[PDB]
Amino acid sequence: NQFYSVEVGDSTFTVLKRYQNLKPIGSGAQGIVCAAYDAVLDRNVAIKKLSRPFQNQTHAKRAYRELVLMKCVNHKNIISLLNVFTPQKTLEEFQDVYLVMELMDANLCQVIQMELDHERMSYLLYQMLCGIKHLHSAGIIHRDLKPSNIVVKSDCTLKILDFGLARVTRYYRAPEVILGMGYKENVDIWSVGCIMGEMVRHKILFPGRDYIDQWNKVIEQLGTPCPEFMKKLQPTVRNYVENRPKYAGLTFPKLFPDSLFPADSEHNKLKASQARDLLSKMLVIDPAKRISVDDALQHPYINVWYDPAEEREHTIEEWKELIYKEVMNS
Ligand SMILES: Fc1cc(-c2cc[nH]/c(=N/c3ccc(-n4cnc(N5CCOCC5)n4)cc3)n2)cc(N2CCOCC2)c1
Repeated sequence: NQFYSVEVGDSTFTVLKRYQNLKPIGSGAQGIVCAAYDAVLDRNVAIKKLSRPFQNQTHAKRAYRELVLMKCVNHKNIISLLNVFTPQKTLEEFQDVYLVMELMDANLCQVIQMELDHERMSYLLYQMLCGIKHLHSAGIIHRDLKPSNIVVKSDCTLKILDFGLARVTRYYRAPEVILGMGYKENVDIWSVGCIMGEMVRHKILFPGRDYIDQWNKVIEQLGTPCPEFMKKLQPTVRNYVENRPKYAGLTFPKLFPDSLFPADSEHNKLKASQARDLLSKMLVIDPAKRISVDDALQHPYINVWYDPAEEREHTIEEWKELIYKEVMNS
């Protein structure tokens, strides 16, 4: 009797009666996420349904990670779980997991549409780098950060929704992932560069129409990479890059003109310089040349926010056991 059902999108959410007035908030790769109101806590929450997460390896490792690491990757800038629950009575009938989170006012897509403000942008970027620093400290390298999986409250507080990849749309993925040529921690830095440049441009930086067109749209802008970057590409992929035309790219001033930034001040003039110098350090193809999370936090555009104070594979059935026992703990 504790549960009721409601249509959400193309699906059915079955949730505890404390959650009321379910309104679609958006959708993603675990489908619809609903806003609701929590009567027992008297606030708004966001509810996401994992439909058969144990169904295959990739769904299962993702749900399982999300469920365990939410208990130890505590963060100021990482969203938190208020509640996890299934409407099913036993392991045998177990099907779906519902993840309940604090409700945030918008995603970054919505904030990118706004006019360029230097205090807002450096604040947001600071929080993002910090959230990511903490992801790394806990052994999590995300690899999939995009405006749609970062959310912000109305006072510009920011939280990363999820933990990303395991281990068409590649607009924000790093050159080292596209090419499947191995990665280190500064892979997340590239996604922060794409996001910051989009705040300046109000247009997707690398808006590819295919896996191939994505790579050109990146080389057309930043220029072709060096010989040392190349020699590290797995032999099939090495030929497609090396054998293309050489592209020269554009200077960061011509990638992000003066006309995109506020002005008629020396503050604004300094800030524009700082923004572009950070852009030029994040938006670098070769991961060996790309600024790290720590140096990005010390960057003069960002450091004004500093505050003295601060793998195994399993059976379907074993995954179901694992996930189910995690749901029965809190
Ligand atoms: F206006 C808004 C307020 C809030 C909001 C506020 C609080 N918590 C919250 N919880 C959320 C929201 C969304 C997601 N995911 C969305 N996509 C995925 N994927 C797809 C690919 O990668 C794997 C999982 N998770 C997860 C938790 N969402 C959320 C948005 N959208 C709604 C969802 O989409 C973009 C943000 C808009």
